[PDB]
Amino acid sequence: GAMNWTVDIPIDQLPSLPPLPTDLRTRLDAALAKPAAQQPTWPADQALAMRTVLESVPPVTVPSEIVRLQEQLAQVAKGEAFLLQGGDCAETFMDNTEPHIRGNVRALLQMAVVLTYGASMPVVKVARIAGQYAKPRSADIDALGLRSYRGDMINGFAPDAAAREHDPSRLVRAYANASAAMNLVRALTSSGLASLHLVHDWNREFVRTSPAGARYEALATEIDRGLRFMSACGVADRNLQTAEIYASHEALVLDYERAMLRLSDGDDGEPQLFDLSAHTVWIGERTRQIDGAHIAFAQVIANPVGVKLGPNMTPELAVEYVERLDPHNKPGRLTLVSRMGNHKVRDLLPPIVEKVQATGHQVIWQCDPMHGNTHESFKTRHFDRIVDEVQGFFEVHRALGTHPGGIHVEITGENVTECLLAGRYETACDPRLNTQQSLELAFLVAEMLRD
Amino acid sequence: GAMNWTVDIPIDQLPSLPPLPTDLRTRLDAALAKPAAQQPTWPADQALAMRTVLESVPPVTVPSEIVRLQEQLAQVAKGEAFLLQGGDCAETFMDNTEPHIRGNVRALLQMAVVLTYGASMPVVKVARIAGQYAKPRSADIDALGLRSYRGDMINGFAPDAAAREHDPSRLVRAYANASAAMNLVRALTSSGLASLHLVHDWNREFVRTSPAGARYEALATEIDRGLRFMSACGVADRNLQTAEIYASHEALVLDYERAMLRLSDGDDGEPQLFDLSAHTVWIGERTRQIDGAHIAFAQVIANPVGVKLGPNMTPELAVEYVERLDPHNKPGRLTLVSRMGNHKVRDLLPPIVEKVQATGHQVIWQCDPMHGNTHESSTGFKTRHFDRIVDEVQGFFEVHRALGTHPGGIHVEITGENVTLAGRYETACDPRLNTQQSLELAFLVAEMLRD
Ligand SMILES: [Mn+2]
Ligand SMILES: [Mn+2]
Repeated sequence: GAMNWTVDIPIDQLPSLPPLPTDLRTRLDAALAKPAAQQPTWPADQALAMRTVLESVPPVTVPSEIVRLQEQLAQVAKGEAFLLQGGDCAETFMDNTEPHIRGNVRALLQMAVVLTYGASMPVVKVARIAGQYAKPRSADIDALGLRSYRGDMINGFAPDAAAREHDPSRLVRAYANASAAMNLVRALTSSGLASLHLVHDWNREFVRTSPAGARYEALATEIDRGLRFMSACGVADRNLQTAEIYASHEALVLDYERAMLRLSDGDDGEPQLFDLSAHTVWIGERTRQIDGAHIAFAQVIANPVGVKLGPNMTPELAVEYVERLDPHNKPGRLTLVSRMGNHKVRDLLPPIVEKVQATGHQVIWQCDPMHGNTHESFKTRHFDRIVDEVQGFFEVHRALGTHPGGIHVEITGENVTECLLAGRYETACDPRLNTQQSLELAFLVAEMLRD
Repeated sequence: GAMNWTVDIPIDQLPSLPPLPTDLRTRLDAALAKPAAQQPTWPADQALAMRTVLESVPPVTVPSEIVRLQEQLAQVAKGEAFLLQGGDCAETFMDNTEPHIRGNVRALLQMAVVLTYGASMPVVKVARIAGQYAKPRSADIDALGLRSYRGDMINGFAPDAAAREHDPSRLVRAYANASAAMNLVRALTSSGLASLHLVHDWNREFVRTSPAGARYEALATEIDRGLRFMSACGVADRNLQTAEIYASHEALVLDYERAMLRLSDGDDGEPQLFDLSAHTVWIGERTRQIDGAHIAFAQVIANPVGVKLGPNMTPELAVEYVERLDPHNKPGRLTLVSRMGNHKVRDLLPPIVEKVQATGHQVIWQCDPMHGNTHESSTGFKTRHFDRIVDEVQGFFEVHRALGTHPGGIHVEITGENVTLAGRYETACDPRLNTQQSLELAFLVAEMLRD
């Protein structure tokens, strides 16, 4: 109650949920019985109580949006669209506010106009938002001797032991934060925030008040003339696609993902399991065990999925991911997310690309220039290394004649640090690019797209 | 806990955003110094703490949707559109589920297409949803000798004393539920659920399987032919609209409404206070004291508002509402909601309408045939006669026809489930018309609209 600073929710006399088709039950249980890395260590009975609450809430997303996303991603996979994915490294309940969310929505719309122009093709916009509340860790004890912070879905950022304990009630606070943020992203994307003219006036402000501004002025002016041309031709906002921003996060906490599963109706074909906590999810580098629960869970859901591929990836293993995760040969169903470091991508990526291409499957190739790039000191990342990874990624694909399909970026609408610091280091986890650096990267990637 | 079948969800105490401007807060404080009827009895310190939580959460609606609704309501006020408002008498946390929300959304869209055809003008769709969690009560002790149930925002439905205490942790729980429901209504209304052709196929199934189906066959077939005609003229899905369903509830719990106040960004007109817990709200019969806090709160917010007018209403008091609540003469800013009873509306409404018309202001005249037509059945249950409901609407139309004024809308309490007289009594409050009856009523009101 208010006196205890808690919301009390009775679980009993809640039930009556329709059973899954027998095969889906069997497969889902088989998937979840496999070993699972990076899971919270909280009690099974408390976890179950939280899942029962979540099994009956309104979903974050609906199946029809997910099949629409799959159709748009199929275009990307065929070389006819580009994927922009970006947002907070880790969302926090603390920053889950209208200014912060609007900041991320705007930054992503800004980047998308620039990339659409540079690419001369549609850009699919996927935010890391409305559920990016869990993060894997190498070590279970951090530099201070505390149990590691694993994101607000699991424990608290505060540096004391009680705050670090794994708290299954965070599954429910994660959901409430997620749907509040998704609700606002839907409102914002059908407001005037999404009109291209407005979005690009922001980019022109960036060009004035920026040290590298002169570098980007020509392209910003070219884009502005392209937009004014559109209107001169009689194209008004009403004659356009309303902005669609999709929600994604790493599918890490299987207690959360399984509780957000819903069965589709009879208007696809056969009923299918959709993870309705997001439109698309990805499986990270530490949870991608080929026979682990995460890959297997991914095989059971209908959502598009991604898999992060680090420097230790082989062509053979990459092909096994494709055959397990895209077994019906559905373009767009699978994204392979390269995160290799700028010093390694030119050498390690081509043989992987060649092998997968040879299978006849059409994956999206997406560059994650964040997580292969890092250095000692504050966790931080050089902008030039990030740019250079995306650059080498484009070189790999140009040489093979394959599609450089997208980028996956960690960013904020906030004027933060990390780009070389103590001034406003604000992240709950990894170094982002601030507003400015994100935008600068879009411009630079637009140039690689024109080339 | 484990012994209890209850889970306690901690409410995160998070950093506050900047406060609302001092001048608007000074105005609000003066308004809320007025006495307020029907308020929860929870302590001021708990109420304050809960409000503070809610001052920084993402809003449920945004200012631009509210100004859009205002524009569409101005059309209603001018006799060029029709207002449909409907949904649960009281939403509960327990029934705030995908199936129940989808069923109410469908019912409203179904009713809307029938009334649009009958009216030959646009219908504005306002759901009683995403916040209808508080009800007034005439006594504080119910028939079981317990403190009265006042809605899930205030206390619990369960017939036990602990549940009936007023706990302002329910403010936060209400917010999370409202957000999640609004999220789902946005998703549903840009899915194929919204498609006119799909919607009316439900209407045709209703005609096939209902008794007295043959009474509505002709209009249903007529409407079908109207849709096939527009499709034959090349009109496809995307030339129509996106379905817009707005959220409304009674502004009852001022701690909730005031915590949800936000300042607009000033990119439109100048910055002002909007209640972003909903698009529009109304003030009920028990809380409309001309000098009370509810009417004063309504003066300060930019949202469109309604006031329920019962049988004791005088033409002079009605004019006072117009002067307080539409001082600037903005058509459709105020809706006067007539709930007189079917035996009283023909006599009591005309002098109210005449006097208000004489002001020069353009209110929306909306008929609420529910809260004047309640009784209790011989077999215990609180009920309402369908025929009496129809006749009040009938009477409301006759008053407007005779005056040359616009019968502007209906306000109805309904569900998408097949509810009843002891078989399926499930409301938590007043007897909703079921799916079928609310639909049937739309057919009947369409015929009154054609006349
Ligand atoms: Mn990261
Ligand atoms: Mn009622």
